[PDB]
Amino acid sequence: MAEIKHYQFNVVMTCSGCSGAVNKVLTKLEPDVSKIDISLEKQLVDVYTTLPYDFILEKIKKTGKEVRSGKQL
Repeated sequence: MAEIKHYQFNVVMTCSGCSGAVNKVLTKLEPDVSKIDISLEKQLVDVYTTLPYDFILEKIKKTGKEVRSGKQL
């Protein structure tokens, strides 16, 4: 029933990242993830996956990049 959510987080990219690290840490659960997307402009990242929010936060945490806020859609 609960499928691919669309989470969105304000993650401090500050140049450089361009999916590196953020993508890699998700590869581990490709079969549970639809996609990620990234918008440098407003330092936003979308995470399209069925996995629980907490799990995503953990994985983002694991990159070492700051996370100012985020929500689910």
